[PDB]
Amino acid sequence: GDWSFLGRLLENAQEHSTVIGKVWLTVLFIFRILVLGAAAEEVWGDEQSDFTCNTQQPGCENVCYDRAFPISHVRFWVLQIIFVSTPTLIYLGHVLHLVRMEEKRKERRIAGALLRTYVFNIIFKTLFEVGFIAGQYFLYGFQLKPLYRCDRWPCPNTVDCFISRPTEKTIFILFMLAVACVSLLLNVLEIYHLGW
Amino acid sequence: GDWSFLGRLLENAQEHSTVIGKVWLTVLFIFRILVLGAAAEEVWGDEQSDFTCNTQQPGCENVCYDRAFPISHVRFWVLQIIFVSTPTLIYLGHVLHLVRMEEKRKERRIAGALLRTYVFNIIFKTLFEVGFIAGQYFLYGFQLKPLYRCDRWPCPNTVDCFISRPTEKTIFILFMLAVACVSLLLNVLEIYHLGW
Amino acid sequence: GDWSFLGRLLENAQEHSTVIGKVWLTVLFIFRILVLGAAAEEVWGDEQSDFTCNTQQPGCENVCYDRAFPISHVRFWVLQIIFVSTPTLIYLGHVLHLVRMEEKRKERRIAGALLRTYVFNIIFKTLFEVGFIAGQYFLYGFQLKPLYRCDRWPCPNTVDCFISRPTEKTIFILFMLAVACVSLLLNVLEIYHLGW
Amino acid sequence: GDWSFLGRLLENAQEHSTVIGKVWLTVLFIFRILVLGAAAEEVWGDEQSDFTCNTQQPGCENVCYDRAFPISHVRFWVLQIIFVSTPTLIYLGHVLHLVRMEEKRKERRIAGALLRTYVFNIIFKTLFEVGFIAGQYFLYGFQLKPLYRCDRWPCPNTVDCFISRPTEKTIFILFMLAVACVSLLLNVLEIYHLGW
Amino acid sequence: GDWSFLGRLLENAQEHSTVIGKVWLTVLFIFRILVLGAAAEEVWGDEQSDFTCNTQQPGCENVCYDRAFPISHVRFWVLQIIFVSTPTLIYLGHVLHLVRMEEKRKERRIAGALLRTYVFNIIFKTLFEVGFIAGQYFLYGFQLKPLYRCDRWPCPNTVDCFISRPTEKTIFILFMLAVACVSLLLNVLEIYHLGW
Amino acid sequence: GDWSFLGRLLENAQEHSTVIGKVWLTVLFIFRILVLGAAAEEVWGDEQSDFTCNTQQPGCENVCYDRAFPISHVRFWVLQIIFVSTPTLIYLGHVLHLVRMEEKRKERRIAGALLRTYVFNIIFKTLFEVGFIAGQYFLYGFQLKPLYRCDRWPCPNTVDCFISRPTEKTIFILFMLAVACVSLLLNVLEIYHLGW
Repeated sequence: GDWSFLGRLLENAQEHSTVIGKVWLTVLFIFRILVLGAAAEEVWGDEQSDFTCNTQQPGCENVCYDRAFPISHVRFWVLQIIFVSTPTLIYLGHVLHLVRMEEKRKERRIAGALLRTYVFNIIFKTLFEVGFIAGQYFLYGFQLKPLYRCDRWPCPNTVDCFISRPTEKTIFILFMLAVACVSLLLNVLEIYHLGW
Repeated sequence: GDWSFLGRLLENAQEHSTVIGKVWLTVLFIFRILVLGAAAEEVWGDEQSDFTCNTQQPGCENVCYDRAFPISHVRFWVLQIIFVSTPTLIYLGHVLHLVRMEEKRKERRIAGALLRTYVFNIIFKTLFEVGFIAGQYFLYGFQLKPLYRCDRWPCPNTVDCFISRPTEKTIFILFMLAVACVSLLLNVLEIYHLGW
Repeated sequence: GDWSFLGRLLENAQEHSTVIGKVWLTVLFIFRILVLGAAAEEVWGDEQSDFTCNTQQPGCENVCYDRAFPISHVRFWVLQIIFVSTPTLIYLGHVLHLVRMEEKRKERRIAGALLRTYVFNIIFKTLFEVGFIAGQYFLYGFQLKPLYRCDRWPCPNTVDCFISRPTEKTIFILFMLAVACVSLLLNVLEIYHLGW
Repeated sequence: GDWSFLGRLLENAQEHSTVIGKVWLTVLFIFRILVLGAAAEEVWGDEQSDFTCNTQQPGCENVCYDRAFPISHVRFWVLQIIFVSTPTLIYLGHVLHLVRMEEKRKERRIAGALLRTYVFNIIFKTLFEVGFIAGQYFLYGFQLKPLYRCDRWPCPNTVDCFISRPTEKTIFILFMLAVACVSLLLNVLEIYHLGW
Repeated sequence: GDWSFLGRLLENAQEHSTVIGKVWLTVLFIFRILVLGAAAEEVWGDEQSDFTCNTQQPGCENVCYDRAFPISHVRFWVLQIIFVSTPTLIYLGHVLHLVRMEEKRKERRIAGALLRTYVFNIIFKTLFEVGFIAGQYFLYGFQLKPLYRCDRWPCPNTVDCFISRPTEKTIFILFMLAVACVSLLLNVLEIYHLGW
Repeated sequence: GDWSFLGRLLENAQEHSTVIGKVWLTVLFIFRILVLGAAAEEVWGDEQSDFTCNTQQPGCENVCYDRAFPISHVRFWVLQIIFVSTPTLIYLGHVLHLVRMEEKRKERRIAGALLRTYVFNIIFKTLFEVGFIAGQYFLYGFQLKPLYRCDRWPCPNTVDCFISRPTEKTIFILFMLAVACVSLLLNVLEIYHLGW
């Protein structure tokens, strides 16, 4: 995963953002992207190769892994990172557009319409963070149990399947939840600093 | 996959493009290339190694995987990215050619022929996006089912084969479809902003 | 693991830090991050693939590895690196904030509030280093024995499981402990140089 | 595969090349190098690991894969890329040599000998492209069939072996052929634009 | 293994070092780091996966590999590189400290204390090189034999285990020994050039 | 394998080298380093994993691979590249030393001693290229046969072992031989251009 281009754009957003916004971006880079690439990806590397079911039925392990893990937590976190970054890019684009328009007018910061877009950016960021949190909760909860009981065809009756690294995965699930909640708190602080 | 050179050329196109065009390029970088490299490639990594068939026939799994997946979705998306980028490079080359010709004439933006080429770029982009969408539909549909029934020689009679990660793959198929459709909408908006 | 962004921010902190602080950062880069990426990650690469249990029970090896290693040492060290870096980033952010405020005031180092934040940075760094050391001790100790005895369900009775590379892992555990203790000594020297 | 150095030299050639030459280089970068690294290498990754023969004879699969695939298509394409790039480097070296000689003479573009070398570059490029095309044809054709029949010792009698991903490989074979033919057309256009 | 940061610091040391010191650094980069990353790491890649023991005893191969190879040669060489680099960083830090102090004094090379630190750097470098050489000798010798006889529990009686690539590993062991001895000679030449 | 640092130093040598020397360096970068990293490394990737022997004897495959391949061709080529580069670095160091001495004298190209060192560089380059060629010949010849007959203990009597990819490996052996011989011819041309 090469996050270079998103990083380069979000550092530009850092130049035009509030101090709390700069904190939020630093959290995104260090506590989400960096952890994901240095720690979590490895943890989940053997998610299917080390997933085992007590059965001689061909195809059962495939369908049972798929049912247990419709989307890997790491993929979900990648999507979450991209969506919570997107409004920042929208605001930065509006910034660059107004700067280029100003340069043109000359040939021939946060107030006004730019402040309205900034605050909308903070709102959409908040809603997307909340949505991904709640989706993670309703899909997986905040804990991975070692045992998964599977009755999906072709599996005969109910089969016992065993997860790879349930405890380490639970640790990182809770870590990422905490980081997301810190991000929400930062957004709320941005909207209370702007309000005040 | 190293997209550095294409990125460097498309950022140049960003300098000479319309605001909606800049949005389109940002979508290309963040929602297609970045997702492909950070999420999808991994999902499809074990497409054949985890593909299983209920048979003792040597060679059956090979032919059945090949019939089920004549071209992996990720390869198709790579090709799609390159073709929908190509017209942008054509327009940028015409731009650079006219700039160098202007420098020469001095030694010894979007209107005129450059606007005609820009609009042709938007047209070919649209047609290629549509073509890849329709091709994906007629080849795979927009869903991967866990079970694939295969009767290709040497397989005896009909054999049951099981896909790796059908649900995660379906999620990303639909995600990439949505991103492609957003790109089409952006192209249409470019041609309506230029028209108006 | 791409530590580029954290490195780029901590080199900025190096520009605004004390000489002992510069030593601390150099230790972080060379004796923790570099070792982790060049040596330790490889050592732990086959932590589960080479973990073996004397049993025919499906799922036992999974649960036994998970119980023996709730979180891999390398993941723990990654987290430790990030948390002991975080206060440095806080102090650097306060620095940049005051510099930007000074530039603004002009339009329209370690003393004062900046020295208070610096010393708080050294305090939190110390507490986090100590906390990770003590956590490592209470979780794993400072030695990995080849034999792990496991009675976790589904394992029948008690099962003998064997670790991958116990001795090399012990060497690197003790190396990382020594590096952490050197870091603590450096922090103490920072607070005694500032006191004097 | 790190193509950085060749890229850096060919972009210099881009600075001193004709517009059609610039198109040719862009095709080389985007439709050959980028595809090879982002798509094809992966397709061929399991060329031998997923190659299967219906036999209990030790060593047969090795010799049969070797006979079927004396050189992998991807290696052949790497060589082709390097050889069709080489004349460009020769011309660029002559350019730099004349520029340095001019600087020396001062201390103490395409006409003349430089145009003769340019046209020889286009000729050798054409001949090498044609040679690699014809070699690919006589070695493999333009299609990979799933079944390979092998009678090489130690294989007893004739053995049935099955290819990995024959259809995807055929798609990329034909794609690379088309790209090579487009390159030939571009060379011919360079020599007709220079002639006219 | 990403040696970028250590390289960047040691090139700074190159700017402030003696000609023989520059030779030493070049040897470090080309004959130790580059070889380690381009050749040796691969040789040792399958050190445990290809290590085989003639036994049906679960866990024996694990304990026997661990006893034969308490620390892989490549990890040892990484540590050696870092420790023999460390004094160079100390000297460079003293250099930068004196330069910054000089700039401060202005606001408000090798002689003196800087020469004393340089010579201490050469001394510690020598002692660390010697220590790693002697440690390698007492741990492994300068040759890896194909056969390792193991009686460690759970192995029943004495078991015959076979090493991966003993001869290639011996070649690289002797190569790295020779490079270390060349480094020692260079240090001795530095101290004799400084003495004279 | 990261050749960045050697490349950066050899491009400096390119700035101070003869035109034929520049050709030699370009050959080194494009036809040796680039091929090695983009093509050959992959070919040899499964050298031991796909090496098979017709035996039930534990340890025989290990010893037989080791006897057949005491050092992999790719490792040998890496060493060859480094040694044939080394004299270039020596000459470049002498160049930089004289330039720094000139700057010092001012404070307080190829003729003279610099030409003597240049010609010695060409001589050592030639001798090392010849030595590696002859060593490759006496060790492996210029062809890898599929069958290797092995009688090394523990193998009972004589065992038949089969090589991975003998034909592709032979192709690349002959390619690298041809490239080395071209390099020798270039050296001879350097010494005849200097002589004349």
